[PDB]
Amino acid sequence: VFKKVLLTGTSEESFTAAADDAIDRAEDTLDNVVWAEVVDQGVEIGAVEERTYQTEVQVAFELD
Amino acid sequence: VFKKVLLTGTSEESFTAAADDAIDRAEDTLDNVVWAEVVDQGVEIGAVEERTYQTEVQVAFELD
Amino acid sequence: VFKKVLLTGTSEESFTAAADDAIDRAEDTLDNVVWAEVVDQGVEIGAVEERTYQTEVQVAFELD
Amino acid sequence: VFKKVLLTGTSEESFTAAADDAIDRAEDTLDNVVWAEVVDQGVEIGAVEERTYQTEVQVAFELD
Amino acid sequence: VFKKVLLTGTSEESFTAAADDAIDRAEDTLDNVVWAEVVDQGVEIGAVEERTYQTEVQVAFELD
Amino acid sequence: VFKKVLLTGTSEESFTAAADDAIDRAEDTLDNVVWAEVVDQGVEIGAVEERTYQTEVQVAFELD
Amino acid sequence: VFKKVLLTGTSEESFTAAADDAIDRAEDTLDNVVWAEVVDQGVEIGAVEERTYQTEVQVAFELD
Amino acid sequence: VFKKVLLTGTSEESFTAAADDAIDRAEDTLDNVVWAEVVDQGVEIGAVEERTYQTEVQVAFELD
Amino acid sequence: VFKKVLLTGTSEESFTAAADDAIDRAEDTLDNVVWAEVVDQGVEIGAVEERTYQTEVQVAFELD
Amino acid sequence: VFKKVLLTGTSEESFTAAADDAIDRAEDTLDNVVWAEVVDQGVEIGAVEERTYQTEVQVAFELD
Amino acid sequence: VFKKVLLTGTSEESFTAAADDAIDRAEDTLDNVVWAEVVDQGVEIGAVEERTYQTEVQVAFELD
Amino acid sequence: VFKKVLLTGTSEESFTAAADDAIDRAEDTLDNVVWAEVVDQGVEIGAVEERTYQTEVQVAFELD
Ligand SMILES: Cc1cc2nc3c(=O)[nH]c(=O)nc-3n(C[C@H](O)[C@H](O)[C@H](O)CO)c2cc1C
Ligand SMILES: Cc1cc2nc3c(=O)[nH]c(=O)nc-3n(C[C@H](O)[C@H](O)[C@H](O)CO)c2cc1C
Ligand SMILES: Cc1cc2nc3c(=O)[nH]c(=O)nc-3n(C[C@H](O)[C@H](O)[C@H](O)CO)c2cc1C
Ligand SMILES: Cc1cc2nc3c(=O)[nH]c(=O)nc-3n(C[C@H](O)[C@H](O)[C@H](O)CO)c2cc1C
Ligand SMILES: Cc1cc2nc3c(=O)[nH]c(=O)nc-3n(C[C@H](O)[C@H](O)[C@H](O)CO)c2cc1C
Ligand SMILES: Cc1cc2nc3c(=O)[nH]c(=O)nc-3n(C[C@H](O)[C@H](O)[C@H](O)CO)c2cc1C
Ligand SMILES: Cc1cc2nc3c(=O)[nH]c(=O)nc-3n(C[C@H](O)[C@H](O)[C@H](O)CO)c2cc1C
Ligand SMILES: Cc1cc2nc3c(=O)[nH]c(=O)nc-3n(C[C@H](O)[C@H](O)[C@H](O)CO)c2cc1C
Ligand SMILES: Cc1cc2nc3c(=O)[nH]c(=O)nc-3n(C[C@H](O)[C@H](O)[C@H](O)CO)c2cc1C
Ligand SMILES: Cc1cc2nc3c(=O)[nH]c(=O)nc-3n(C[C@H](O)[C@H](O)[C@H](O)CO)c2cc1C
Ligand SMILES: Cc1cc2nc3c(=O)[nH]c(=O)nc-3n(C[C@H](O)[C@H](O)[C@H](O)CO)c2cc1C
Ligand SMILES: Cc1cc2nc3c(=O)[nH]c(=O)nc-3n(C[C@H](O)[C@H](O)[C@H](O)CO)c2cc1C
Ligand SMILES: [Cl-]
Ligand SMILES: [Cl-]
Ligand SMILES: [Cl-]
Ligand SMILES: [Cl-]
Ligand SMILES: [Mg+2]
Ligand SMILES: [Mg+2]
Ligand SMILES: [Mg+2]
Ligand SMILES: [Mg+2]
Ligand SMILES: [Mg+2]
Ligand SMILES: [Mg+2]
Ligand SMILES: [Mg+2]
Ligand SMILES: [Mg+2]
Ligand SMILES: [Mg+2]
Ligand SMILES: [Mg+2]
Ligand SMILES: [Mg+2]
Ligand SMILES: [Mg+2]
Ligand SMILES: [Mg+2]
Ligand SMILES: [Mg+2]
Ligand SMILES: [Mg+2]
Ligand SMILES: [Mg+2]
Ligand SMILES: [Mg+2]
Ligand SMILES: [Mg+2]
Ligand SMILES: [Mg+2]
Ligand SMILES: [Mg+2]
Ligand SMILES: [Mg+2]
Ligand SMILES: [Mg+2]
Ligand SMILES: [Mg+2]
Ligand SMILES: [Mg+2]
Ligand code: NA
Ligand code: NA
Ligand code: NA
Ligand code: NA
Repeated sequence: VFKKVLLTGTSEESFTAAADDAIDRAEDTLDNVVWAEVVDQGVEIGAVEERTYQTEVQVAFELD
Repeated sequence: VFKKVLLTGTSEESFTAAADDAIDRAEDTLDNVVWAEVVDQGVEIGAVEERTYQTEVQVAFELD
Repeated sequence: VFKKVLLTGTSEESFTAAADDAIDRAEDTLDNVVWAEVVDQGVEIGAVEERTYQTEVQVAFELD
Repeated sequence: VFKKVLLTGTSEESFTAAADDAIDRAEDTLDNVVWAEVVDQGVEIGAVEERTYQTEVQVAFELD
Repeated sequence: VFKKVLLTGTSEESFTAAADDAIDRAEDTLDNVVWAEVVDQGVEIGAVEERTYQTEVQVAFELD
Repeated sequence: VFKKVLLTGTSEESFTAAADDAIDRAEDTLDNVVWAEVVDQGVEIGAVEERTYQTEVQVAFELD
Repeated sequence: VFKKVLLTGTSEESFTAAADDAIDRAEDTLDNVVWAEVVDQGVEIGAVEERTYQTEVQVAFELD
Repeated sequence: VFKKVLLTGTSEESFTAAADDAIDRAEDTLDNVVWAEVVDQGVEIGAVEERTYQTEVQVAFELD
Repeated sequence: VFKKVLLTGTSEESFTAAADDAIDRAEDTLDNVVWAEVVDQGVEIGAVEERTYQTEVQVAFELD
Repeated sequence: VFKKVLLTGTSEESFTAAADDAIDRAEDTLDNVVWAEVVDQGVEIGAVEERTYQTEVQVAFELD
Repeated sequence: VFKKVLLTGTSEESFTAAADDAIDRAEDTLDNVVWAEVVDQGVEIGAVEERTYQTEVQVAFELD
Repeated sequence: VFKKVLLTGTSEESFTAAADDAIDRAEDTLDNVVWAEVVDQGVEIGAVEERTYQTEVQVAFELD
């Protein structure tokens, strides 16, 4: 059985790096992280000093 | 990093109050609840005494 | 077996009341109305005296 | 010909009132506003004192 | 309030049995599992000895 | 001209058998049933003794 | 209250004429037909002598 | 950079002519109109003397 | 078994004729073309002398 | 690089067996078939002696 | 009230840089640009010397 | 007439480079490659030494 958690990563550099940010967090806390699916991308502009790229991913991990 | 939990709130009054019901529950258990996105709405009719409005939300919270 | 009918309710007050308007009509004519799923919402503005909220629902009823 | 503008209204009270907030703004600036279609709903939680309901609408107006 | 978890069940027999595999896991760990909604189906072919059917479900459970 | 009715079939055995349950009902009441399209699948768990698979279909029939 | 019926019209000439074919049928049988929304288009090729254009519409009519 | 405007064209003749009606309007007011994408089609029936076909398009134009 | 190919037909006349253009091409090269499903429509404007209607279809053909 | 082909399998028994029918065909003709994603399911009723279940899959295979 | 404009940015380098190109244009002409949502990505290949990445964004700005 | 092939490119560097990987393959084998549309993005994590970014594209090429 796989389970997915819905995470939004952020980066001041790129959408790829924002996806990595989410996956990094998942790997900090979860065992057996196997894949991620991108479900949304966006950019935070008018509440931050530097534009912040965001990539939202379903991160899948194998249970047990 | 943000994480989302997929919650269905209920209310005998309105779709807005049903969204609040879910958000209330998220705030009981989670720190740093930041926003919610409505993903579905519905009404339970033939198993309840009063119609029950339901609003399903992705509730986003900031990790750490 | 459940069957759904696709109804648009209207209200001069709210999207919740517009959903109720559709469900009310379904219950006038159908037995065993069990639930409704919201599939669209809108507002009629420039053909009415008062703005009219509309909520379109699939209203499910149990056959037999 | 109709044209649509994509507006997000806000309210501290309800999703209906948030839709009205967008439509109100459209009517301030545009002639011949005819209808609105709801395309998203959400709630701002962790940057505001009171939860703020948001309803995003395509607001249609007749050209000429 | 209902909460949903996004689980992918697997089976070497059928899509139905794969849905059951996910639901079985949810019932092992959660109280008050009430329904599941199928959100994706697929088949693993070229990393397994036998084709493996997969059914991804949102499994809903009642909180409290 | 074809018309479609939106039916949810149920089965304690499989998603295929649940689709058949809906189609069976359509054929009881309608002439010239020609095809069905699956539009949703789900499982009822916590209100039934045995898990109940559900398959929702648009069932198309030829008018006249 | 509006209700919609899901009809597929056909024509050997065009997608517009196929939409009209469905609407024509709705007007034969229903009072107060108000609008139609196109939801699918297709072409039947290898079971007919002439290609047959099909347009599927939700046809809305006002109840009462 | 391209920008899109969301326009609904109308015609008493066809969906193609309705798309042209929107594009015609865009070309009256905008420079560098490059393409259009159809996003919806419909038919106005019970407020007009003749059925009116509607085609909604995103009309893209090049900025600068 | 059916297979589909994803083709975009073009026409200076209509969306119907653009669908036919794709189907014509499929029939030139494939045996047992059975149906087509429209998946997108658009108009090329600012790289052509005459507006060019486009209809993208999945064209289904029976294998063997 | 992976490539996908869009195949509809058929079976007089089940949606699972219909998916297998498509995958079987892909494996007859292609090397390195790795997975399939279900994209549609349906049932042929009024042109066949026995109901025929259909499962449409994107079948992915590794190039080279 | 927020309003969104639908812009396609381009870059010969990356999808991130293409999103920035659109946002840059929005900030040239609009006050109070707050966020962007990615709605499509693509690549222009056979009309340009170098591949051109494109990212289409809804760019949101606060009115007043 | 344009035809599209559905390709998934991979890269250990970025989603942009993964799109290029698919397009590169298309250009190796096909004449008149004109554009690509991104339809999915993902990351392979727990079967590879380095995370592998994937971008799935419909790659369009002009026939004849
Ligand atoms: C992808 C994305 C979507 C957003 N959507 C909204 C929104 O719908 N409403 C909102 O108030 N702020 C939204 N924001 C945040 C906004 O830019 C700003 O930080 C808030 O307005 C602060 O209250 C969004 C930010 C991002 C990156
Ligand atoms: C939005 C919504 C969707 C529902 N969908 C289903 C369904 O697909 N099948 C079902 O058995 N009950 C469904 N129900 C519950 C139904 O109204 C009733 O309580 C059940 O039939 C009890 O078994 C739904 C209820 C709501 C509020
Ligand atoms: C949600 C909604 C969508 C509508 N869409 C359309 C449309 O696409 N075309 C149209 O002519 N009128 C539309 N109308 C009706 C419009 O406001 C007006 O009453 C008509 O233009 C009368 O011919 C719509 C009304 C609502 C509430
Ligand atoms: C519907 C909605 C969606 C939002 N989405 C995002 C988002 O994707 N990323 C984000 O940083 N903030 C988002 N926000 C704003 C968030 O709540 C907070 O104000 C920001 O994090 C401030 O930077 C959203 C707010 C709303 C109401
Ligand atoms: C429904 C489904 C979707 C899949 N999608 C992908 C994918 O997008 N990329 C991938 O590398 N592997 C995918 N795989 C796994 C693939 O079959 C194989 O196990 C991997 O390529 C191993 O690295 C998928 C498997 C299934 C069952
Ligand atoms: C596919 C499916 C979806 C359902 N969705 C809901 C729902 O959204 N809300 C709800 O109260 N019950 C729902 N139910 C019914 C639920 O399992 C239980 O019978 C009800 O909670 C009884 O009130 C659903 C059942 C099925 C099979
Ligand atoms: C838009 C459209 C979709 C169709 N889809 C299917 C299908 O999924 N399976 C099928 O057997 N026939 C389908 N047909 C019918 C097909 O062309 C042929 O008449 C049947 O194969 C006869 O059994 C479709 C026809 C049209 C016009
Ligand atoms: C595509 C389309 C969609 C429409 N949707 C609606 C609607 O949702 N509600 C409505 O009141 N009128 C709608 N109308 C207008 C309707 O036919 C009639 O003109 C209005 O009811 C006048 O108030 C629509 C018209 C078209 C062409
Ligand atoms: C339906 C449709 C969609 C198009 N989308 C794009 C696009 O996203 N980007 C683009 O550069 N050109 C696009 N074009 C082509 C555009 O009109 C023009 O020919 C190109 O800009 C040439 O580089 C599109 C054309 C059509 C018909
Ligand atoms: C999933 C599915 C979808 C279909 N859709 C259509 C359709 O849209 N139009 C049609 O004429 N036949 C359709 N058919 C075929 C239909 O049942 C019958 O064989 C044809 O009407 C023969 O011309 C479909 C069959 C299946 C299995
Ligand atoms: C994302 C994207 C989508 C496009 N879609 C189309 C299309 O549907 N039809 C078309 O003629 N050109 C399209 N083009 C443009 C195409 O590559 C080429 O420039 C045109 O064919 C010039 O007429 C597209 C370009 C891009 C980047
Ligand atoms: C975007 C993406 C989606 C995937 N989906 C699945 C899946 O649904 N099931 C699966 O078994 N593996 C999937 N995989 C592959 C998975 O990470 C691992 O390689 C396989 O589990 C090997 O059997 C996917 C990989 C990617 C990159
Ligand atoms: Cl989710
Ligand atoms: Cl329907
Ligand atoms: Cl495809
Ligand atoms: Cl838009
Ligand atoms: Mg930096
Ligand atoms: Mg988002
Ligand atoms: Mg009360
Ligand atoms: Mg739901
Ligand atoms: Mg009042
Ligand atoms: Mg509507
Ligand atoms: Mg207040
Ligand atoms: Mg939104
Ligand atoms: Mg076995
Ligand atoms: Mg999946
Ligand atoms: Mg049994
Ligand atoms: Mg359902
Ligand atoms: Mg003729
Ligand atoms: Mg169809
Ligand atoms: Mg005329
Ligand atoms: Mg519309
Ligand atoms: Mg001509
Ligand atoms: Mg397209
Ligand atoms: Mg048999
Ligand atoms: Mg299909
Ligand atoms: Mg360069
Ligand atoms: Mg695009
Ligand atoms: Mg490297
Ligand atoms: Mg994918
Ligand atoms: Na989730
Ligand atoms: Na219906
Ligand atoms: Na817009
Ligand atoms: Na394809």
